[PDB]
Amino acid sequence: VWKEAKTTLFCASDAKSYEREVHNVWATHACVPTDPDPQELVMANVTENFNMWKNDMVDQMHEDIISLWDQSLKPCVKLTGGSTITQACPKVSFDPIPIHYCAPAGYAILKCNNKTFSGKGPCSNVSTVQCTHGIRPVVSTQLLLNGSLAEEEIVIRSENLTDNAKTIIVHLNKSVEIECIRPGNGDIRKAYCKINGSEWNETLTKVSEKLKKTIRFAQHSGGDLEVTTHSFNCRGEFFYCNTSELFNSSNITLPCRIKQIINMWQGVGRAMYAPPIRGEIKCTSNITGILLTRDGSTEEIFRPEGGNMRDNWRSELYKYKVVEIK
Repeated sequence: VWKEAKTTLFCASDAKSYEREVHNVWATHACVPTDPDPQELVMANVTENFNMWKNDMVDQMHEDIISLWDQSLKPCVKLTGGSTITQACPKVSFDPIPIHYCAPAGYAILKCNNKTFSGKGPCSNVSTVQCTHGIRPVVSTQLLLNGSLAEEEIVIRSENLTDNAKTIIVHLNKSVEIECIRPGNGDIRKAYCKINGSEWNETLTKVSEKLKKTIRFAQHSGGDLEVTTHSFNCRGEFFYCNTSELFNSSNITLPCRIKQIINMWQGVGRAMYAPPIRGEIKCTSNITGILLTRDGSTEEIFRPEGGNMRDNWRSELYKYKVVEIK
């Protein structure tokens, strides 16, 4: 007998007590080494009701990473509301690392073995673990990076498809590489997003299938820049790649443009960071997940959305839930 209770979690990662990475410095300040000998137990004939949207593990990690950025990525001017603060703004290395989240002394986590889990509901094959797997803190909009591929057919997940206002998260059964560069030699704020087109006319051809009326794709309706485009951080620079060519009626490239005036995803307010450093700034990370929205005719319209950042973690913590072992 058990019960779905909530408590204070803790992180576990292959942190390093020397490196100058933003993560590898904080992820060793309030985090622990990854437990070398894992222990999973395959529960037979066991079913449990998971949920990713009303989950707390999401809100746990979401808050822990906001703290990370509010004490690492220091903006030259942090502006929120009336009051204002302006401090130092140096450039540091920036590459996300595996952050296993583990359960404290007295509790446990359940890892749904069922690969085709709908994100919210019963799990046919349930197992249990002590900690999560290698989870890289990917902060972005429209697209998800460096994540984990879906083992089975393309999986869709929603909180309430009754409402078209609730975001939709997608996983994939094969990865597609993205390449956003910044030539190391005029105009600094300019970038190029490269994608193998042949591996794209497949990985979206397959998507609209599981999506099955008729399917139509378009660019974001209209919101803040960070949402209506692809916002992500590369070595410390906030890239913004125009996703217009992807959603039209090979070797697909995109006109990305580095900014400094970002609209903070943490809460409210904007921030200005120091201009990009000279040199080829090309971050290469895999594509694993997608965030969209539904428009509320014979067609159904789907627009990419960055909305709340909590979904970006909800795509990696969906098959987990906290329980107090009786």
